[PDB]
Amino acid sequence: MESLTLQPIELISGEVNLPGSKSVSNRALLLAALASGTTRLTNLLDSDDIRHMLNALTKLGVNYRLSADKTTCEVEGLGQAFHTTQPLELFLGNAGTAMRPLAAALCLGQGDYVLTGEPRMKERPIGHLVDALRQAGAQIEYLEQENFPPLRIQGTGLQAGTVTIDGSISSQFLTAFLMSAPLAQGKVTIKIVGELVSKPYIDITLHIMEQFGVQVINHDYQEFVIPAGQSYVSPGQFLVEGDASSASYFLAAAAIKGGEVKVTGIGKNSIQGDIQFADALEKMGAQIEWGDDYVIARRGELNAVDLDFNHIPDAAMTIATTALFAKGTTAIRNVYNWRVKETDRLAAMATELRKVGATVEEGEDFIVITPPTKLIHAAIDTYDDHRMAMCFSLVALSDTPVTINDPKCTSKTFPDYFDKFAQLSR
Ligand SMILES: O=C(O)C1=C[C@@H](OP(=O)(O)O)[C@@H](O)[C@H](O)C1
Ligand SMILES: O=C(O)C[NH2+]CP(=O)(O)O
Ligand SMILES: [Cl-]
Ligand SMILES: [Cl-]
Ligand SMILES: [Cl-]
Ligand SMILES: [Cl-]
Ligand SMILES: [Mg+2]
Ligand SMILES: [Mg+2]
Ligand SMILES: [Mg+2]
Repeated sequence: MESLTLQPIELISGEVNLPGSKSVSNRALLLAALASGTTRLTNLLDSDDIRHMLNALTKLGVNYRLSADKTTCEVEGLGQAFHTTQPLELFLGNAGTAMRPLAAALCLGQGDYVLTGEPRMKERPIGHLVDALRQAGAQIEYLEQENFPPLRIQGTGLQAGTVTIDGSISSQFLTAFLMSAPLAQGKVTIKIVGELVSKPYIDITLHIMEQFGVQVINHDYQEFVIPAGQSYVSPGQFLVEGDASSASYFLAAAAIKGGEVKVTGIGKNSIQGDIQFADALEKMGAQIEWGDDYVIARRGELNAVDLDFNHIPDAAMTIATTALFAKGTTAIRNVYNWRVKETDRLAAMATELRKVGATVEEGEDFIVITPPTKLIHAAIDTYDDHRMAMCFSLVALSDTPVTINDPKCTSKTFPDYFDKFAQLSR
């Protein structure tokens, strides 16, 4: 076990050039592999989740070149589904954006695969996706527990026709099926049976699919039609947006202890839903300036809010620790799927927030946070969850230190987090 103790930080100010978006990166890499032509990606994220995708693509026979700095990557598209001739084991860490999309895509071609990862990934649901894939003819075996990885998949092709996807636990099941659908044997219709959470991530998927030359008919997020005969064609150059979830910590830091912070790589017209974290901060009293390729947060005040955060579940965690600095009791609602992510985040957040002095109601799908007058120095457990480390770093914006256990867990999406935070810490 390792730990990092951050002494109290008296002022936050500066600028951060954001790491690339994890969500965008993994979608673009998979579509680049399937597409015709070479995709020239820039601002790609270097993090564990991307590394696992890259490693899978290597095993799957994709030729690519990654720059020394790991942000520039040229991917030679296969122009078809994967075709492999020896059984492969794909270790996918705890990367949902690799596991879910690859579970679908590997059904399209020819080969034999075991999709696995870290212990926690074996405890994250995938049954809703498998059920839909099987409707379209897939051959998928649960190797351990029913409805969970690890999976054994044999390539079969996916049939034309109508399938049903439950959207209530993860949007990633729909994302995964959408991405594979153009390579099915004909027109695909996806009917949603179990209302959709994390809706903005579907918007990301559709947007990037269009960049790669594929049209999808979205009938009010309840039915999606993917017309027949389409193929992915590389857009050529592809710029990955900066990560809006990663930005949340620095915008919040300014809201708490600024000063002002400018983050670059996201702006008013970015596709990522998590830019909407800035709208929530603004409701708390931060001053927000929107640019085209930047967002600025400036200290104003911090008042508690009571909002539905289903649209921004990842950045919503940042509100939980920001709430420690707000006037009044904050409620973060409609975030059930916190429970099925890197850890059970509702349980973890409740435990750790109480350790720094907050009083907390942990609801089934919500959390209510009453800040302490005086923050307590605690050794925060991070649960193999990058965001627990990043959210709790903000505690040091008080007059009190915070100790972060296993600080390297930030590597899932943001290996250089602490250095960027330090840059701002005056
Ligand atoms: O599709 C995506 O890129 C993501 C979807 C979200 O998952 P859910 O749809 O399960 O909320 C989010 O938590 C994850 O970090 C990224
Ligand atoms: O990044 C996050 O906060 C949640 N990730 C879930 P995954 O991307 O592993 O499905
Ligand atoms: Cl920087
Ligand atoms: Cl309590
Ligand atoms: Cl409780
Ligand atoms: Cl402690
Ligand atoms: Mg289990
Ligand atoms: Mg109809
Ligand atoms: Mg205990």
